[PDB]
Amino acid sequence: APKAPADGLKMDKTKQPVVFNHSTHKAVKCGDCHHPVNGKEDYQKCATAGCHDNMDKKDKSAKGAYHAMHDKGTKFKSCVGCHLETAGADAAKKKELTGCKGSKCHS
Ligand code: HEM
Ligand code: HEM
Ligand code: HEM
Ligand code: HEM
Repeated sequence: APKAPADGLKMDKTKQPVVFNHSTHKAVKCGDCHHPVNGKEDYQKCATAGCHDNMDKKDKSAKGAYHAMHDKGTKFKSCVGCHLETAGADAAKKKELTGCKGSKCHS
């Protein structure tokens, strides 16, 4: 089995880098994030060539990196999509977990 890496991982393909902590996500199954591709959970970096390697933040294809982290209605819950469900009607949690600035993802 692949092992979860250390906390403090920087996602840094963009000018708005974000820190990802596996430990705060330990209740989520690994494969919900490292989702199947060709029938096998894929543990490569999300923006690997052929994966979410389209760095145009308006792209909505399966290659759009922004889309994969921010949008609702995706085949796997995105970072923002899952956080919206988690926050519910709690506006303070919405700001913390889904805000575009001054949130836990973006300062
Ligand atoms: C579940 C226990 C689980 C495992 C196992 C796992 C592994 C894993 C690895 C090996 C990496 C490093 C990939 C690399 O080669 O750099 C990695 C990175 C990320 N993970 Fe993960 N991961 C597990 C669980 C989860 C869960 C539940 C999520 C989503 C909430 C998640 C997400 C990520 C993200 C994002 C990264 C960074 C990838 C990037 O492109 O740098 N993981 N994980
Ligand atoms: C890295 C942890 C990672 C994330 C995050 C991620 C997200 C993601 C989402 C949210 C979707 C659905 C988008 C939609 O519009 O429905 C999605 C879809 C696909 N991904 Fe992905 N993905 C991550 C990692 C990887 C890796 C490493 C690859 C390439 C091997 C990859 C590829 C794809 C493909 C292809 C799709 C479409 C799959 C389908 O069943 O339709 N992703 N990803
Ligand atoms: C997608 C790569 C992704 C990111 C980025 C992300 C970030 C994140 C942060 C910054 C926190 C706050 C705690 C910390 O600093 O680690 C946080 C918290 C929760 N998340 Fe998350 N998260 C991403 C993805 C996902 C996905 C796909 C889910 C659900 C399927 C999810 C869930 C949660 C939950 C639950 C928490 C705790 C909420 C709380 O109130 O603290 N995240 N995430
Ligand atoms: C609020 C809906 C929101 C906005 C707007 C937003 C914007 C944003 C930008 C402009 C980028 C860079 C895109 C580029 O290629 O230039 C970016 C990148 C990431 N974001 Fe974001 N973002 C918003 C909210 C959130 C939230 C609440 C999270 C965490 C749950 C989050 C996550 C991410 C991640 C991950 C990236 C990629 C980081 C990297 O690889 O550099 N965003 N976002």
